[PDB]
Amino acid sequence: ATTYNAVVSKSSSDGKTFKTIADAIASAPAGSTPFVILIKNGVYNERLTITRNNLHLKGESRNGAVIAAATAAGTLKSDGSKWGTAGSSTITISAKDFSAQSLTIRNDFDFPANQAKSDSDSSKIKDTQAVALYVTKSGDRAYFKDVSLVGYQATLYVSGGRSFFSDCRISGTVDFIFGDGTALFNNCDLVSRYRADVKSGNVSGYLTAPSTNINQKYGLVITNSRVIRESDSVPAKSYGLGRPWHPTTTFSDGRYADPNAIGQTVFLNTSMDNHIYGWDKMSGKDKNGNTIWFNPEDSRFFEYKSYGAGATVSKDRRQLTDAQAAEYTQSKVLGDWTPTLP
Ligand SMILES: COC(=O)[C@H]1O[C@H](O[C@@H]2[C@H](O)[C@@H](O)[C@H](O[C@@H]3[C@H](O)[C@@H](O)[C@@H](O[C@@H]4[C@H](O)[C@@H](O)[C@@H](O[C@@H]5[C@H](O)[C@@H](O)[C@@H](O[C@@H]6[C@H](O)[C@@H](O)[C@@H](O)O[C@@H]6C(=O)OC)O[C@@H]5C(=O)O)O[C@@H]4C(=O)O)O[C@@H]3C(=O)O)O[C@@H]2C(=O)O)[C@H](O)[C@@H](O)[C@H]1O
Repeated sequence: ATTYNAVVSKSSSDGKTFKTIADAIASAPAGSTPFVILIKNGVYNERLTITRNNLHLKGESRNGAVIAAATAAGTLKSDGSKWGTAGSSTITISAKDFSAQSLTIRNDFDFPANQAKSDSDSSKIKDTQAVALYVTKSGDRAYFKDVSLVGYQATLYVSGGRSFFSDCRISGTVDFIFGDGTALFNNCDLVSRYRADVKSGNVSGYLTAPSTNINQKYGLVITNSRVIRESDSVPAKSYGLGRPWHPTTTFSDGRYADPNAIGQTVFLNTSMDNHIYGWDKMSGKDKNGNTIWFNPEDSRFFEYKSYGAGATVSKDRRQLTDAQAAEYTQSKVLGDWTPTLP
């Protein structure tokens, strides 16, 4: 028995429906009773911020129900200020017990077109992060099933509590799954995209950039998934599995890269094509303003039973034991939360 509180559609011949997703979400009564919105096929050019608990979106199909907007971190607002990375997100989840099912969420910032612009072009953006989906510090228990997330740099920003991604597609280039959240991915395709602007022999991107606090048990956990190249033009050994993001953070003694953001990315039973070379380092600014490098060997970067041509076992790619792997079950990673759909 499944019923919808609101329906969104492009058609006026459809009937008693909302024309925008934002209107349907806003129509929800104040409170925390479940509110479920059906979104009929179409491309909805909208930016959304979810602040109501227990809100659920269901698209007609992943292929055909699309929420999309184009915003880069370096895109300017009316007051002349930049949106910033967090501010660039197409969808922002700042509530508990959110779910989205059978829909695509895109940031349509045309990264390749931007990079192709002449260096003297004033419209060429340097701050090229363009987030599709952002789960904030206020988000916990966010569930995404049969969802496609589209972007280049910084596609998925997972902060705050626990999120679960199931039967998913996520595409991107540089740090396309990043943040300090507990984010579990099961049976998703992680799609590394072609970079026309990267020279032969240089790195095209990094799947993950975790900023997991050292005291937090789980960061980014990827299980039973596929790490795939977008095309045969994506070179061998062009993508890192992860690099350690130590976010610029305001402390009592200044603003600098967080020393305690010692990120975790763990891959279990995941296929990898040969575009994967292994893990990588990442730079930030220290308390004195100097460049500081954070190394993968000092980070919580692990694999368990990877397979496919990108799945090499060396001293630079630490492996879990069977006993250690058992600590990364859904039950342990998500704790007392069982992700459920309405
Ligand atoms: C607690 O107090 C309150 O109650 C306040 O609440 C409100 O505030 C909001 C918000 O809720 C709050 O969290 C926040 O704060 C600051 C900051 O203002 C904000 O800009 C944001 O920053 C993120 C990130 O945390 C930063 O580290 C930094 O990250 C950059 C870069 O943007 C990011 O993409 C990445 O880039 C790497 C690499 O470094 C780069 O070279 C390139 O290669 O790309 C890489 C990549 O793509 O990786 C993903 O890392 C960079 C870095 O410097 O490390 O900027 C980010 C951004 O711009 O979004 O979050 C900060 C935080 O620490 O929380 O403040 C806001 C606000 O005030 O607007 C109320 O509004 C307020 O009044 C209070 O009441």
